Amino acid sequence: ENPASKPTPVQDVQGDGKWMSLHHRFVADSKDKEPEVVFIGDSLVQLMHQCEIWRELFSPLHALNFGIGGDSTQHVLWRLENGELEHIRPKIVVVWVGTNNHGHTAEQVTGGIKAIVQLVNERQPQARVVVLGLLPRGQHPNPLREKNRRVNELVRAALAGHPRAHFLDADPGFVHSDGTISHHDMYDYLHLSRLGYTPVCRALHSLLLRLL
Amino acid sequence: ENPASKPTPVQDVQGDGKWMSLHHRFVADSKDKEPEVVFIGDSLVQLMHQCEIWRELFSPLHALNFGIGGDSTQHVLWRLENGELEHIRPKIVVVWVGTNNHGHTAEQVTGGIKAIVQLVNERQPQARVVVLGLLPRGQHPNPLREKNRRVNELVRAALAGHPRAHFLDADPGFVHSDGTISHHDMYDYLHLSRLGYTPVCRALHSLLLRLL
Repeated sequence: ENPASKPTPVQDVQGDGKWMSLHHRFVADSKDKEPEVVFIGDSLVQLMHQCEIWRELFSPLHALNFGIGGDSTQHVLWRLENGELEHIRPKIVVVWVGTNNHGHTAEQVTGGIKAIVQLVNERQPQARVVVLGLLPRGQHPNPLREKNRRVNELVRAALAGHPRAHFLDADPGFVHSDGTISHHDMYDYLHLSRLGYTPVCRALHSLLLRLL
Repeated sequence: ENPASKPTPVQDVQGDGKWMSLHHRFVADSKDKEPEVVFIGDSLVQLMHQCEIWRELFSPLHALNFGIGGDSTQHVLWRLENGELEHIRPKIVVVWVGTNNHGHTAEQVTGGIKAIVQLVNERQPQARVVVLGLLPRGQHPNPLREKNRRVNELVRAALAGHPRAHFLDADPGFVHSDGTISHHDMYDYLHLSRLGYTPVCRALHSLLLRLL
């Protein structure tokens, strides 16, 4: 099987159960709330809630944020199949995941993203799906930049025929002309600072407002 | 050997070199700046820069923040031995690390923390050292809470005889009476929200101001 599309939870190898606690909180959120937009993905989604304001942009759209740091595509797929899409009927589901899929080829990661879009199209067929491109990472040129670019080319080609599936390249140009990423935009060359989040969130908010 | 006290870098198994890029940025920071306080540890240190304001409290003390998400004690020890203490002469070094030392016993983690204090006492003998207790984690009672408590008891006993070594329990009581941690304080039951950071930062700032 493609490991990126075989749904599985993140196994607890530490002992505090925190990943399942997070998923269960999100299942209870979907049980108790009626969002128009649900966001799901990895830390780039999760820390937007905190580390961008979120409140200025996305709160007024009636949104839930199911980002979890460290998730790969198959973990997001499992969470969507195991309660986080129940009891709700969102207009838009925003997906941002794949940069953590270490050991999967770009084609495998793309298959994971396609499986997520297909699951959302089955369980929540009224919703449009937005998929964000994977951002560049690392301070200098490196294989994960090339991998993430290739995922983005394959995902964009896969969604091009798909009316209510929308690919969004939210990258304002974080890789400069000298090949570097600034720590002012990504403090550890992966995770966005508040400054890094501003252009990303504005691009995503403009698209969401269009679609809504 | 105790693996917690054997200095080693975090090996890059992903391919973007981001951990070494972070360490090299901190080495360049120590080369170019003259801090009075340097903070080093794991994400609980790192995200205080962002996710608490930091600017209100710690910026005026002339501080560098060398936190890196995911580091264990042996990684902080290696970074301190491999350039992050050069060219500087701080008054205080703040250490907060050990919650990520999975697979090490509490006694081993305590040995890692003692090795960090000893290295700082050799390389920067004028500095006082502040060690923060490891915080509770997980939504409900679990073995890592007990482990972290035991580390804190052993570290506090180790530092008690040590004039300019200071143990700080910065926990305002995150574990409630029903055994839970709220996601309002730790959004993923490990990492602090802005709200979680407030009491921690105030306790640490009060001690730093005393000592300074």
